[PDB]
Amino acid sequence: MPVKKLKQFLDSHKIKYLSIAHSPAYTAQEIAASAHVSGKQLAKTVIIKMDGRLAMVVLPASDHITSDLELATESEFEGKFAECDVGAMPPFGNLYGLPVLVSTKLSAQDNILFNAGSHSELMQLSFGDFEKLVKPTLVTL
Amino acid sequence: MPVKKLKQFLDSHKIKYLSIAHSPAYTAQEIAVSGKQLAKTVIIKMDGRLAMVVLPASDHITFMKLKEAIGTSDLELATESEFEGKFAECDVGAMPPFGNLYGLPVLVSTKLSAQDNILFNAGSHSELMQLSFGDFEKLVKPTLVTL
Repeated sequence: MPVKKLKQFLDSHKIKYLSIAHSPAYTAQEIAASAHVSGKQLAKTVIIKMDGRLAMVVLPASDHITSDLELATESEFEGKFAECDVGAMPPFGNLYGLPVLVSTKLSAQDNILFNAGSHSELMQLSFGDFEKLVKPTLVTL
Repeated sequence: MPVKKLKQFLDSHKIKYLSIAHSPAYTAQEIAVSGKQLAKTVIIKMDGRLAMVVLPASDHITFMKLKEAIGTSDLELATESEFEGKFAECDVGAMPPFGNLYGLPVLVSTKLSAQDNILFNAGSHSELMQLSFGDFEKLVKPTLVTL
């Protein structure tokens, strides 16, 4: 399970992170709207193929995305983690040997907030801690 | 478990609520949520009956204030064995303010009714729950008191 693995990873590194679980009465849209109204940027992860190799692109949920670039199929990566909902993959590509590309729109913020296993379960940690742990390549998108 | 019972109760009522859990790397000091008025539950005995007083965590109950609010002099703080100790998985001082689920009358400080949300410890000091004060008041039907 990527979430249990993630928490075990962050705990071993003594990371201060929050887990925000929304009740089932909340829709995914209400969650994204609440984060926005709060002045928070909700980050989303998209799986790409860069020169034929799997990578993660991390960018604001409200935004959209070498010349050898294509989106990965669910069976190529996301589908391999069944307990983790499609679109709720945490941006910790390092745990699976995937390079991580992060939007500079996200690096401007004090924290990074993202879905963890489902659209209802969020996780937040400082961008500085995320950047030190993951070592992503920052990209302008 | 009071927390699982509360979530089952709120879900059946289609309530929008958040659960905020702090990783073990967090100290109690860095956990301590400023600006937003954290609510705490205190168990009292009113005329020999167990009741809940819900007020800001920075506030304290006094006998003169509860007596003026309730109208009775038979007031005392409950022992842990009288209520909180009966729920071992739920830490002392982290009891959610849903006294209605246990037949306890709930008394809520007017300082909390001024806020859009109610935020409280839920089972531990590292785990918080938040829902609108309006939803809480409609579900619990507390008596609003000046403390």
